[PDB]
Amino acid sequence: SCSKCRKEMGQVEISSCTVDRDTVCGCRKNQYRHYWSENLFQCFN
Repeated sequence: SCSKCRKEMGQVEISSCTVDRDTVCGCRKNQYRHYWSENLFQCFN
């Protein structure tokens, strides 16, 4: 499966899933991340 970005974490799609890379998710330029676990992060203003 390709991954989806977590809207409830405020994530946006950066790059789409290709044959050789999963979906890349991130935040907007003025935000920063908090990692709740290795994989799960949230975007804050």
